[PDB]
This record gives sequence, C-alpha cells and structure tokens, in this order.
Amino acid sequence: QTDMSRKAFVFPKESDTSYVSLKAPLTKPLKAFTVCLHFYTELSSTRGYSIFSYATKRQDNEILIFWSKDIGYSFTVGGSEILFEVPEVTVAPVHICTSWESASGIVEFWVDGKPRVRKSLKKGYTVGAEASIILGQEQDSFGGNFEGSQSLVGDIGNVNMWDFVLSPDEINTIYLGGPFSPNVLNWRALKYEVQGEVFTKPQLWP
Amino acid sequence: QTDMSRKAFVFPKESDTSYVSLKAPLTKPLKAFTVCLHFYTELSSTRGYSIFSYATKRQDNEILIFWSKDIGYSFTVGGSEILFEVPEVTVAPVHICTSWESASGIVEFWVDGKPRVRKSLKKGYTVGAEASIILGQEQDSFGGNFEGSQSLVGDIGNVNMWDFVLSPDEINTIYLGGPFSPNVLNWRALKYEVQGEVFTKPQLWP
Amino acid sequence: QTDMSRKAFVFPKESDTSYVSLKAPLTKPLKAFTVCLHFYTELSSTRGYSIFSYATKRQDNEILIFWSKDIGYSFTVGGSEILFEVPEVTVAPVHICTSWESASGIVEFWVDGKPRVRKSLKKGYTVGAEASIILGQEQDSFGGNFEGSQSLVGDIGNVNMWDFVLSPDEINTIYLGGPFSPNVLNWRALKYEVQGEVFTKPQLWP
Amino acid sequence: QTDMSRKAFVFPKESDTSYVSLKAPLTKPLKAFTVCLHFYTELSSTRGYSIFSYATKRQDNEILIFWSKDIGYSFTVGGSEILFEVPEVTVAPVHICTSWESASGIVEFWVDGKPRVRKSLKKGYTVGAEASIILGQEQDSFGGNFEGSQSLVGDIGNVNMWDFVLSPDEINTIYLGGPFSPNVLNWRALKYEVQGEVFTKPQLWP
Amino acid sequence: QTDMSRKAFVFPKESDTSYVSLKAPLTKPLKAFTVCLHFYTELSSTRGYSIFSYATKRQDNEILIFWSKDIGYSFTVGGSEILFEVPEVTVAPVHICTSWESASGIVEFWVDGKPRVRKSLKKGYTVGAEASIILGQEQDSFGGNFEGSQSLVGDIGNVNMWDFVLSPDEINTIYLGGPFSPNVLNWRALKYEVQGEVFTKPQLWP
Amino acid sequence: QTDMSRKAFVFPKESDTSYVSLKAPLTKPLKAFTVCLHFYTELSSTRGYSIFSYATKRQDNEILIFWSKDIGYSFTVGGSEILFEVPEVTVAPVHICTSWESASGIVEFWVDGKPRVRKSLKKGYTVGAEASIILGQEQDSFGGNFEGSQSLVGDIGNVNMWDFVLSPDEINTIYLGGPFSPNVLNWRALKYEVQGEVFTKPQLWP
Amino acid sequence: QTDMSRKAFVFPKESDTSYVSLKAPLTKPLKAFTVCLHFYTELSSTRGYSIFSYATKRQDNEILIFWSKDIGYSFTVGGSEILFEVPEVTVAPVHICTSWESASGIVEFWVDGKPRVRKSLKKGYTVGAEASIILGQEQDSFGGNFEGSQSLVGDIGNVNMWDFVLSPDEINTIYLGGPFSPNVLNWRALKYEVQGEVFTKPQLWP
Amino acid sequence: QTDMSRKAFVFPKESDTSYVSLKAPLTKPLKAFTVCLHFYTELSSTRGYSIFSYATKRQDNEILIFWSKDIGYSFTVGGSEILFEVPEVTVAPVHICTSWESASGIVEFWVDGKPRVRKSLKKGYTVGAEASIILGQEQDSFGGNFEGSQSLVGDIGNVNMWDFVLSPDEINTIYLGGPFSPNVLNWRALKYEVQGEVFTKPQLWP
Amino acid sequence: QTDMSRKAFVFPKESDTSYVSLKAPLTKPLKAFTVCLHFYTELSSTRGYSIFSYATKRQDNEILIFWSKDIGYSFTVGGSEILFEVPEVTVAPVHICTSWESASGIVEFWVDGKPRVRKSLKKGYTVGAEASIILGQEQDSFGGNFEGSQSLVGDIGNVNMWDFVLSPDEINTIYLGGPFSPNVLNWRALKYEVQGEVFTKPQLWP
Ligand SMILES: [Ca+2]
Ligand SMILES: [Ca+2]
Ligand SMILES: [Ca+2]
Ligand SMILES: [Ca+2]
Ligand SMILES: [Ca+2]
Ligand SMILES: [Ca+2]
Ligand SMILES: [Ca+2]
Ligand SMILES: [Ca+2]
Ligand SMILES: [Ca+2]
Ligand SMILES: [Ca+2]
Ligand SMILES: [Ca+2]
Ligand SMILES: [Ca+2]
Ligand SMILES: [Ca+2]
Ligand SMILES: [Ca+2]
Ligand SMILES: [Ca+2]
Ligand SMILES: [Ca+2]
Ligand SMILES: [Ca+2]
Ligand SMILES: [Ca+2]
Repeated sequence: QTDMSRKAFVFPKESDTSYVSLKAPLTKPLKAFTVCLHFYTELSSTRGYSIFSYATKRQDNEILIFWSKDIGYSFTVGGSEILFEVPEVTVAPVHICTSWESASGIVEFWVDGKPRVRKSLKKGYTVGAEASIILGQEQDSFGGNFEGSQSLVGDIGNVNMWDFVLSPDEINTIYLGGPFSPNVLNWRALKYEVQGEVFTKPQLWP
Repeated sequence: QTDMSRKAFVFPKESDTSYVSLKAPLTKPLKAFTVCLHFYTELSSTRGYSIFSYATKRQDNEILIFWSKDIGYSFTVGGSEILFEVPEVTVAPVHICTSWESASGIVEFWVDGKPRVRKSLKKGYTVGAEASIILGQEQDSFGGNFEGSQSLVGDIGNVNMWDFVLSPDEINTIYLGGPFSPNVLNWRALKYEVQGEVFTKPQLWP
Repeated sequence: QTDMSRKAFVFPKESDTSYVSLKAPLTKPLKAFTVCLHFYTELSSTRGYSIFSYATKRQDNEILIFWSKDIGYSFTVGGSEILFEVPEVTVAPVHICTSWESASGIVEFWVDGKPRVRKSLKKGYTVGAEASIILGQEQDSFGGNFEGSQSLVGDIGNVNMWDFVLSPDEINTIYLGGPFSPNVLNWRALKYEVQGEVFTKPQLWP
Repeated sequence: QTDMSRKAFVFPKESDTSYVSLKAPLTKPLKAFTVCLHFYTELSSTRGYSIFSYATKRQDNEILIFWSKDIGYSFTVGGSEILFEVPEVTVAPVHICTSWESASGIVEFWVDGKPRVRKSLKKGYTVGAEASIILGQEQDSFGGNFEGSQSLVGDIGNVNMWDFVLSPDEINTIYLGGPFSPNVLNWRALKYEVQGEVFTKPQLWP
Repeated sequence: QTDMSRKAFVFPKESDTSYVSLKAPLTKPLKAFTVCLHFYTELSSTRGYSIFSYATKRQDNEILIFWSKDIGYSFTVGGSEILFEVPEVTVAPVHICTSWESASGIVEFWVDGKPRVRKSLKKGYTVGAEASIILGQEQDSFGGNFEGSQSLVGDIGNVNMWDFVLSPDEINTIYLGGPFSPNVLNWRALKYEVQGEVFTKPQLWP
Repeated sequence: QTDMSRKAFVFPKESDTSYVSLKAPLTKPLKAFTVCLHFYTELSSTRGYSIFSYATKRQDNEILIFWSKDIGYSFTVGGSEILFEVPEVTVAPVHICTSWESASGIVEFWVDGKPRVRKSLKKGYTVGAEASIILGQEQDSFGGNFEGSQSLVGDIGNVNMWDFVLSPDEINTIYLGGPFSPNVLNWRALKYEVQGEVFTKPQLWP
Repeated sequence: QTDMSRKAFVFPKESDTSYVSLKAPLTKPLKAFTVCLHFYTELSSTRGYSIFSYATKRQDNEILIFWSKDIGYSFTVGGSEILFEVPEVTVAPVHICTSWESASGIVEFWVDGKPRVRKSLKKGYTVGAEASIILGQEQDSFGGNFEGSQSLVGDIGNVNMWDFVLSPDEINTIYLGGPFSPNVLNWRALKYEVQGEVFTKPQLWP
Repeated sequence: QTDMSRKAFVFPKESDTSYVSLKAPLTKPLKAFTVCLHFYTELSSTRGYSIFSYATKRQDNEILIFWSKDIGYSFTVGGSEILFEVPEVTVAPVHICTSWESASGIVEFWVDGKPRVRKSLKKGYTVGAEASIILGQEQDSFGGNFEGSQSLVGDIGNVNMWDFVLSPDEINTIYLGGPFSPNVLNWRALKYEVQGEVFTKPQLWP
Repeated sequence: QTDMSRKAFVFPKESDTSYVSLKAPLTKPLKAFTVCLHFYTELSSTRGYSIFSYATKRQDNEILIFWSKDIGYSFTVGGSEILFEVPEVTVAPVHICTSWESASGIVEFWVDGKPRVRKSLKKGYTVGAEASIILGQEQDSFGGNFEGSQSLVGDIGNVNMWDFVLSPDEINTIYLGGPFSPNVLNWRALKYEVQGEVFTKPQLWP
C-alpha cells in the first residue's frame, strides 16, 4: 500500500493504452458506497470521458462516473444511468463525491462541496464485490476493451471510497480537507497497478 | 411526535403517490398565519410543483404555495392567487417564509432572508381549521386527487407554522437560525404520516 | 380578551404592592387541573418566592406553586404540601407545568419538558371555583396580605390553565410550542387586572 | 407628534383612493431643501409612479419625485423637470436623498448612498410654504386629482425633510443610520392623515 | 466617518492615556438607549475595568458599563448602579447588549445572546445629550481623569448604540449578525479620535 | 391480555399493600431468562427498593432486581446476590435489561443501553416455573410479607421477560423499543392483578 | 482456524486457572510488532491485571500489557517497563493498540483511537518468536505460575497482532473497524486453546 | 528541500544533544513574523521545555516559545518575555500560532484555533536574519549550550514561518488545514539537519 | 549581474529593432526547465507577440512562449507546438510560469497562480544549452531576423529560469514572491544587453 498523498496520475495524451487499476480489499458485496475524487481535464467541451470505472464480471458498468458531452455527469449503477446535468462548465479542477444506497436507491452527487438534488437509482440492487476499478479508461469487459474516445486526458487523484453513505457534514470535511478514513479505497493506502503512459506528479490543485 | 431537526423528507421520484401528511390539532380557524420551510428541487426550470398544500373540505387550495414554471412562486389563499415573479431561478436550496393577515389581507414573502413587496390577498377571509396539510403533492380533494405532474421532486424541511404574522425581526432570526417556537406546526415536534416513496435523510442545507 | 402572546409581566423591584390578578371564567369546582407557566427570576439562590398563587375564601393556599430556598419547588393544594427537590439551579428562564387530579391525588410536576416522579396529594379533595388568582405575590387572604419577602422579582408569562390533566404529549407540545387551547386560564385571551409597579414587555424567552 | 420609527406605510393595491397626507409645520418659503425616504415597489418595470409629491395651490408639481418607466427618476421643482437615468433597476428596497438649492439651482440626487452628478434646476426659484404633501399618489390639484396609473404600490417610509442641503457626510449618516434631526418633516415626530386602504406595518428594510 | 467593519481597537498595555473618543452629534436627550459591543480581555480575573464610559459635564458616570472583579458586570445610569453577577467567567470574547428605558427604568442585559433578568434603574431619569464617549478608560471628569487601574486591556469593537430599547428579536438578529441600523453610534459610520497607544486590527471574534 | 403500551403502573405513596402481580404463561423451568423494564423513582438516594420481585414457593428471592442504597443494583438468583455498583446516580427514568444463563451462570446487566461487565452467578441452577411475580413490593413469602421500607414508590413499565438470553443486538432493539416478541411476560399482552393504591397512567418516559 | 468475529472470551470469575492460550504461526524473531485488542473489566479501580502476556522460554515478560492500579497501562518489552499514566478511569470497554520497533525503540500506545506520546523502550532488542501468548493471566513461566491477583476478570477480544508497526492511518482503520490483515495473530483466523472457566459469548462492545 | 508533510520529529528521550536545526533562506531582517507548529509532549505537567528556539549571534533568545511549568506558554522576543497563562493543561496534541509585529509590538498567540488576547512586546524592535533555528533544545549560544532540563521530549511538526502577521482568517485556514504558502520556513519544503538521537515518524495528530 | 528588482524593460513602440538579450551562464544541456515572467501589453486584442524566445543554432524556436491571436498562449519546444486556449482576456499584467521535462514531455503552464492542465510535448527531446534568449522580439535566426508584427509592445520583467520543473508549491511561492533562487536565469542577478528603443522603469505591477 502506497501513500499517494499530494500526487496525481497524469494521463497527458489521448490513448486507449494508458490506465491505472486500483485494487480493493472488498470482502463484502456493497449495499451502499461513497466515492470521492479530484480530476482536472479540458476535455469537457470537446468530448465525454470516463471519470471512474467500476466493473464486475456480470456488468462492465457496475459503478461508472462519466462526463457526457453537452449534458454533464452521467452516474450509473448496475447499468441504470442518472444525469446530473451541468449547463456551464469551466476549466478548473473539480472535486466530486457520489453516494448510493440500496435500501432507498438515493443517489447523492456533490460537486465542489455543493450537493445536487437527491435522485433515485437501482433501489434494492447490490453491487458485486469482485470488481475491476480503472482510472483513465472506460472498460467494457471486466478488465479491458477500452475506447480511446472515452479515455481521460489530464489529472485524477484523491480517489477515496467508503462502503457507506457519508453524511453531508462528513463530505464537507472531505471537501475542506478535514481528517477521514476511507474503508474500501484509500488514497493514503492505495494498492494500484500502472499500465501504459501514466505519470505520477505533484497535484496541481490545492 | 418526532424531532425532525436536521432531517428532511426526500421525494426522489416523480409520482402521484409519495406524500407526507402533517397533523395540526388546530382548534381556532386562522385569521393569520406564517409558514416557513426549506426546499430543494431542480424542477424549477422543467415544470411547476406544489411546495406546501393546505386544504379544507370546502376548498382544496385553502393555502397553497406553488412554483409556476417560468413565472415563480404562486401563493393562493381561499383559492385566490397572487404571483411573485422570479425571472432568474438558480439551483440551490431556497428558504421561504410567507405570511398572510386577514385584517389587512397583506401577504409577506421572504426568500433566502430577503422580503418581497407586500401584496394584498383575501382581506377579511378566514382559513378553515379542519385542514389537510400535504407535502410533496398538490391536492384537489380534502386528502387526495394528486397530480404527478405537480409533485415535488427533491427535498422539503424545516416546515414551521404560526397562527400570526411574524415581524421581520423574527423572520431574520428564523433565517439566521435563532431560536423560535412555532405554535401551529413544529419541525421539532412534528406529527406526520408517510405514504409512497418518501425517505428521512440528513438535510443537505446548513 | 387581550392576547398576551410574546408578552410577559415584569416585576422589576421587590415590593408587596406589585401584582396582577387573573380572572378565571370558572364556576364548576375543579376535580382536576393543569397549570403551566414560564418564569424567570434571579431570586432562586437568594430567597423563596411565589410563582403561582390561587386562593379561595376558605383557603389562601388552595393552589400554590412556590420556590423554597435551597430546597426547590413547593407544590401545595388545599393547604397540604409536597416538595420536588432541585439540588442545582441555573440562571436561565424555566418553564413548568403541574397537574393535579382529585380521583388519584397524583401530582405531576414538569420542568423544561422533563417530568418529575409522580407524587400523591389530597386525593378526593376539590379546588374551589371562586378564586383569587394572583401573580407576583403570595396571598394569605382572598386578594391580600402579601409579603414582600415572598414576591416574585422578574418575569412571568405564558400562564395557561386547564381543568383537566394534560397528557405527556400535550405537555411536550406546550413546552415546544405547538397548538393548544386552555379552558380555565388562557394567555391568548387573558382577563387580568394590574396593580402597582408592573410592566408588560416582550418576553425574553423564545 | 407621532413616532413612526421602524414603521412603513403600505399601499398594497393600485388605486387613486389610497394616500397619506403629511403636515409640515413650515412657515418660511423654502430656499433649499433635502428630502430622504425609503420606498419599495415592484412597479418600476411596469409603469411610473409618484414617490413624493409636494404640491401648492399655484403649482401641483412644486416638488415631485417620480419614477418614469424605463427612464428612471424624474426630479422636478416648480414644474421644471430633470432626469437621473437608471439603466439597470433591481427589485430591492431603495433609499433616496434629494437636495435642491435655489442659490445655485444645484440638484443632488442620491441612491443607496451613491451620488448622481449634480445638475442645475430652477436657480433663483422659491418653493411655496403653503403646501400639500402626499405619499402614494400624484396630485394635480392642491389635494386631489389623483390617478391610479401614478399611484405607488408597495412601501414608503423614513420620510425626512430639511430646509437645507445636507452635506455628503450627513447624507451618509442618513443612509447608514446615525443621528439626525429634520426640521421640515420628521418621521419620528410625524403629523399625517390616512385616507383609503393604507396600512402601517413594520418596515421590511433595516 | 470610517467603516470599522471587521476591525477592533486594540489596547495592548495598561495605561492611563490610551483611549478612543467616540463622537455623536446627538441633539435630543436620551429617554432610552441600547448599547451593544464585543470586547475581549484577560483582566476579568485580575481586576475591574471600564467597558463603556459615557460622561456629561454634570455626571461622569451617566452611562457606564463596568466589570467588577469577582462580582460581574456593573451597569449604571446617572450614577445609580446595578449588578449582573457572573460567577463563572471564561477567557473568550464576549458580546453584550444593554438597554435602559426611562419610562419604566427597566434595564435589560444580554450576554452572548442570553438575556439576564430585567431589573429597575433610574426610572424617570433622562440621559444628557452633550456627552463624552470613551473606550478603554473610565472617566471621572468630562473627557479626562482616567485611572490606569480601571483601563481596558485587550480588544473592543462592533460598538453600536440606539436611542431606543431593541426588542429581543432585534437583539437576536444583532448577535447572529443580521442586518441592523444603529441610530446613535454606528460602527460602520464611526467618527472617533484616538489618543495614545491604540491600534486598529482585524477582529479576533467572528 | 391487556395492551399496556404507553402505560405505566404508578405507585405514588409508600405502602406495604400497593402491588401488582403479573401472571406468566410459563411451563418449563427457566434455564435462562432476560427481564427488561423501565422504572422511575426518587428513592435511589434515600433507601433501597424492589424493582422486580420473582418468588417461587421454595425461594422468595428466586429472581430479585433490587436497588440497595449507596451501592446500586443488587441482582440475585436462587437467593445468591451479585452487585452492579453505581457510584453516581441521577434522577431520570432508567431502562434496564438483565440476563442469566444456567449453562454458564453468566449474568448480563444493562443500564440505559450500556452493558455492565458480565459476572458469574448460579451456574447449573434452575429457576422454578411456579412463580409469583410482583411489582412494587419485595415478597418474603410466596406472595406476601411485604415491607414499606422496600416498596417501589414511583413508576414501572415496559416489563418484558424472555426465557432465553437476548443477544446485545436484540437488547439494543429493546432499548430503542423496536419490534420484539417476549414469551414469558409481555407488556403488550399482559395478564395482571392490581391490589391497593396503584394507578395506570401514560408513561412519563418517551 | 476459528473466525472469532463478534465473539469475546469471557472470564467471569477471579481464578488462577482460567486462561486461553493463543498459537502464533510465526518463526521469524520480531524486530517490530503491533498488538491491538478490546477488553472490558471493572478491576481497574480495585487492582492491576494482565491484559496481554507474551512469554518466551527465556523471558516471561517478553511482551506484557499490564494495568497498574492507580497508575495506568504498564507496557514492557524484554522485561523493561514503561508507563502510560491514566489519572481517571471510566468503566467502559476500551480499545488499545501498542507498537514497538527495535530500530528506534519507539513505543506507540493508543487508547480508543487517541495516541499517547511516543516513548523509548528496548532499542536494538529482538523478541523471540518461540512464544506462549496467554489471555486472562500473567505467566511467570513459559505456560504457568499464574497469579489470581493478576488475572483478567471480564472480557477480551478482537486480539490482532502484526510483526510491523502499523501507521496511524492503519490504526485509525483498526479502531473504526475497517479492513486489515494481521500476520502474526488474527482474530478472524484464531488458533487457540481454552483452560478452566472461560466462555465464548457475543461481544458487548460495537 | 525535503517534503516533511505528515511527518514529525520524535525526541523520545531526554538529552542535551538531540535537536533538529532548521535553516531559513532569510536575508532581510524581520520586522514581523508568524510561527505555527504542532507539538505533543507529556512534560507539560512535569517541567518546562523549549518549543521553538531562534537565536542570533547577539541574542540567544531572539525568538523563544517556551512552556514554563505551572505558568504556561512563555513567548519572548529580543530577550523580553510575555506570559500567556494556561491554568489547566491536558495531554493532547496542541497546535499553536504566534505573531509579532514591530510597528505595534502586538503579539498574537493562538492555541487550537482560539486567540489569546493581544499583548505588547518589543515595539520598534527588529529580528536578525543571521539566525540559528533549533527544535528540541533551548539554546544559550548561537548553535549550542543546550540543557537537558529544557529539552523537548516528544513530537514536533508542521513548523511553518512567515515574515508577516497572518490575519485571523489565514490562521483559521492554517488550523483547519486549508492551503497556505509560508515564506520563511516551510514544512513542505524544509531545509534541516538532524543531530543526535532523533527520529522522523508519521505524525500522530491528523 | 544586475539586481533588476522592482524594474522592468519597457518596449513602448512597435519595432523590429528593440530587444534585450539575456545571457545564461549555462553549460549543461537542458533536460528540463521552468521559466516565469510578468508581462503587460494591449496587443492581446490586436495581434500575436513573442513573450519569450529561446533559440539555439539548430533551432530558432527551441523554446518560445507566444501569444497567438484569438487562440491564447502558444508554447513550443524544439519547434513542436501546443496551445493553451484562452477564450476570455483581461487587459492587466499577467504572471505566467511554464515548465517542461524531457523524461515525460509533460508541460505545465500556469497563469496568475492557476494551473492549466498538464500536456505532453517533445518526450525524450533535449534542449540545447548554447542559445540566444531575446525579450521583445521573435527571432528567426540565431540572433536576428526579427518581425515587428511579432514584437512585444509594453512591459516584460521578473524573467527567472530554472533547469528543473518547479513543484506547484515552488511556483506558488514565485507568484506570491516568496524567496527563490533561479539557477539558469535570475532576475536578481541578470546578465543582459539592450538594443534599440528599450527603457528600464519601475514595474507597474505589484
Ligand atoms: Ca465504453
Ligand atoms: Ca462500459
Ligand atoms: Ca388543488
Ligand atoms: Ca392539482
Ligand atoms: Ca399562604
Ligand atoms: Ca404568606
Ligand atoms: Ca397626475
Ligand atoms: Ca401633478
Ligand atoms: Ca467615573
Ligand atoms: Ca474612575
Ligand atoms: Ca424484604
Ligand atoms: Ca424475600
Ligand atoms: Ca512475569
Ligand atoms: Ca507474576
Ligand atoms: Ca536562552
Ligand atoms: Ca537555557
Ligand atoms: Ca523563429
Ligand atoms: Ca517569425
């Protein structure tokens, strides 16, 4: 487990080969989760891109966070998709947190510390534990079949995951940088494998 | 009775069946009132929605606070309506307080701590005591006849009601989160009944 | 009827002449009652004081709520007395309710929404209907013989009286603020007479 | 003398009936004046309205402060007009102070503490002392000939008048709140008569 | 007139010479007032200090707010004094408001948004308008005769004064930082002169 | 069976004759049990009192939960005593659960949802099924020989009994009042007999 | 291998014969370790007790965690002792982690997620791996010479051991119960042997 | 430059030889500064210790932050001292910030985000740039003459220095851990030398 | 070597002859660099201009920073170009820092302390040490062939160059003006030669 504090993966070219695969000690199938990350890309006005790709062997889009061009953030669980439309997008680094819960299907999407309206997705589902988590690519088989037109170009980091819905006050601390302890995926205790053109650099954002 | 402090009702799907009914053991009919609430919805650019629906057996729109698409807040008492145009609407949680006084018919509207101009409505009327108070739906009968195209989708909370017109100083206190004692409807002491897909969650707003 | 909402009687000096007399439209003898009031004084560590003095021509302490120095609340009906010991007192406004029922002699005493243990007093007694109800003084005859060392110095308000025992849920709504209608003594519809140095001011408490 | 402090006149419906007439003690003719007031209305996008209408039997527009649609503040003295163009107008309470000095004809117009450029009007004129001062209406005769399309709808208050030009420092105190003593017309010592549907309510602005 | 917003006067050493003199062009003598301020000092356990000194040529203690060691706040008008005993005192900035009304003599005292019990002082008195208002020192003559053993050491700011008794709602607004307009002494519109070692610094309190 | 839900037995006087006897549908001898209740009394600092008195014809203290002054909860099974000492006691309603298992003699004691340390008592013993269960008194014969100095004065309710050790999770749901189904003694299906001055009143605790 | 998840060893009586012996699948002598556990006991105010006794055939206090009465946690490695003093003790379940590194000799001690100051012990030592690990007793030979005056009475569980110093992040995840993999001694894969009066019960603590 | 982020120096034993020497790229003499650090020690109950020692060849205590037993923090500049008395000290990590300004001599002292009252020290002085900055020891000559009785035993970290007084908002960001850029001494870009028995470890505090 | 602190080269006319030539005492070929500068120009609306032209004998655009009209900053290394689109412009002094690194080709570009996204250029290239560095012109031979339509009109200063990629923290200090030491090209130790109409004046930007 490597401490990635202050460091980001840099995907500086559009390619289908550059990815990092993140390994989770996930012994339990998820009835709920939170995932937070920073990313920074100019693609938003050019095309869509994968922000966070989680696949199980049953389902290649088991959790996917996707920027869809001229629409905004696609969020999907279990192949069902919900849109958090963003009309005005700016070239600045952006922090997101996204939370889903099976018991209600309530999705919380948060951008730069501001909540979106809570929406319903995949009530009663469960996310499988045996999963491939990939940054930089959108995967259509378990660990592969990326499309370069869906790759990330630029930076991603502070990828942190919990198997529970963070409260709003917790997510506020995350955005401010208060202390927290992720229990599914910890940027401060990252297990990862790097493939292709990916560089680790000091994070650009504060 | 339940202390809903820091909690909101989440209405995460469009439906004709999700609602909460709030009980007031109100004895005297209302010659005046104030109602204050937080709500959060993205619908404001899509369609109209009921924020706060108070009906009596004579009158289904006995007090109704309604967002009307491309206009703003619609306020009606005893079935008569006045409008507070909102030319720019922005996706953020909004606090509103509204007061009506029979003796003058003056309606007061405050949004996020700012008053609208005092308008006149239903001078000399009296609001019936035997009431059905419904959140998340607009009712066209005493306890029913909802239209799904008028449901609230999103959050409503801090619902407080007084049988008198609050002064501006009091309303400033409410918005700042000073202490107060609502004497008709009280979030700290709420008696309510839930139907359909409705969930109690930590409030998104401070 | 005068609506005393948000107003309190202020007794800002020690005297034996400042009092207010409250006129009850009461003619049936009380087989039970609840009396609730809010009050605020600095005397509690200095000396005892009358909170609520109800006298009948046969009995000057027919209902008396009395603070007794370094003891607590003294509650007495028909001259008999019981104590609700209070080992620590804090300088904040205090709201009390107390209920007595002849059919059981059970006294309930409630301070700031917390019940005291139920105690037995004057089972089968009756409280006279023709009463002199006085605030600010303790009376040893029908409307007179006040002692300045027993006067309330400070504020008293929200004085409500019922000829029946309120349930705990009702007492909770009294404390928190919700709707209620007293049928013996109503703050919203008070009949009172002021004598001496007494002022009506905005209540300090919410 | 009536203290209207913290109170406003409310004109909640369009009519020619609703007006209030203010009585100045003024004996001397005015060689200079300042008039300051708070008003709040949503009409500014819809039609013109009279803000302040000092009239004399010789001259119905002896001093008139008038909102002209899509133009701004019409300021006229002795029937001669000047405009302070306002290209962007926003629905919020607005404080104005206006000064006229005969010895130079200089008009100072101030809005929310910002000066407009000084303009020349009626140099060497004199404003008649025997005057009818009306709020809520524009008068074309010494006490009448109102027109509904010129009536104020909304709130007006803090109407103070001096027979001299306040300095910028003084006007800054008027806007921010400090101590001042008007000698022609004092809101804290006002003589007025109400006609029609006009109400006195707590001012919405600080 | 300086906008002292977010600034405080810092009195960092004991002296008989560091003071600021606050200028009010007050014409009417005061039948009532409210004064509110923040201050911060460690002296409270060591010795008494003047918080707010208002003197006339007739009366050096016309308004004085004083800390008395091991007693608490001393409030005096016209030389007559009342105490608001503070048995536990903590090393933090403290906001106070205090109100006096001649007509009743009622003194209100508020500390960090909690009211003290209303007390009586100098009923029927009138506070002189020609006044010397000094922060940091205690006057024994008009503008002079300071005692270093009574000087404030530390910070004072947000000094606002009204010539009327603020309601509890208003004071709650003040303490919460709601908008308000002081009509005697305005921190946003302060005219003052500084003598000796006194500095303007960013306020330590929110 | 009477549904005692929301009701408590009230023992408002010290007496040797006020008691209720609860009838158990028990048939097997108890090799284990759990007993849970709320009670409320002021005696704790004044004298001991019997909380729960279970006697078989062989053994008057076959299960006894007893408060002993200056010590705490006496728990006895088969006549043998262990103490869960309580140095700091506060006058508030207290919930307890206590469990015993013959297979190990482990006693679990729980106060207000917090476990005491597990202690050992009467391993291999058997509790008789023919039992007089009495609330309000300590019985020294099968159903009698009460003592005034050991009577409960105050309120006892939610008396539930299981013939097995509840897990911590179950006891947590009991403390939260969740769905639970007792099978030796059931408040929601209570067979009982009332003797002397005992009253049924709404429970004071939530 | 037994998964002891949610279970604790209960030592419910004082004895010198009740112990559980834990078998470590280890051969490498330890240059560093971390040990974590929950325990719950009332002894702390009565006497000291062994929490964790690790003995090699040369050294019976090779690692020992010992509560020292009125002092606190004794920690000793290779027979050298350090104390982490705890002046006041609450009767509650307590989680501790302690780490030692030979290279620096730094001892970390953590109670309920709060670190003690790092201290030095046995720099350059090495702990033998051919070790007997006993819970419930202090051992003065490789498997015996227990003293009942040093036995644990109560509960001990979640006993996990690493041959490396856990980071503060990892320890936070232990205390929060996140995922972790012990490599010397694992509660989820415990190999153990029970002697005397010891029971396996559901853990009382979360 | 070494990024010490999340690392602390550990001084686990008392010695007169363990220190870290910090080098500032500072060439202009300081007219103002801010010093912020975390430290963690148990010595505070037991003896005094140096926290931060800044010497110039003319002046061994040109800046000294010192804990003096029973007194509290000693802050000295140019060899003059002021005390920030601390009556009760608890064993927890403490963050401090301290500021000095020549022009006023105002010292700000901040503990765990709470400001002390501003004090005066060395008005008009200046601090030399030819300086030796040592952690862990108190120095009485430019680089040496330590005392073991004044050494820090424990952890020190997050040492940042500015040549200007940080505003209260800035210091609040430092305490919260918002982004900041030092310009004299920078933990993220630290130039230091380690001497004696000292270790670098992950910081125990968040 | 001249200390140019607070000074700037002023190019007050368009010409093909005004330039200043900067000499780097550089011996190693540059595997990486950072260049930071301030410039101020009106040209941005009107035509492109050379900000910083670095040419080796092989390559007249070995490093060039160029404003390209309507596009933004052209950055080119070894004659290959990447664009940082700037769709909105303000006529103000602008600080840029740009870094390149052969080992990845990653270019960083920073404007007024805000990073652009990292882009790849000239991976594995090497930049010749023996170069002419010209401010005010674009150079198409080694030291000449300037085009007036590409000259800088206005101000250039604070030109600092490093042969390594500054971290974000460092670049932040550069923008804030924290202390730094450039090892290729140092404004505070500049070797330069001036040709044509160029002046040195106090820098307009702070
Ligand atoms: Ca795909
Ligand atoms: Ca896919
Ligand atoms: Ca309807
Ligand atoms: Ca409808
Ligand atoms: Ca009496
Ligand atoms: Ca008496
Ligand atoms: Ca007209
Ligand atoms: Ca006219
Ligand atoms: Ca004096
Ligand atoms: Ca004096
Ligand atoms: Ca007995
Ligand atoms: Ca017995
Ligand atoms: Ca041993
Ligand atoms: Ca031993
Ligand atoms: Ca020294
Ligand atoms: Ca020394
Ligand atoms: Ca070229
Ligand atoms: Ca060219």
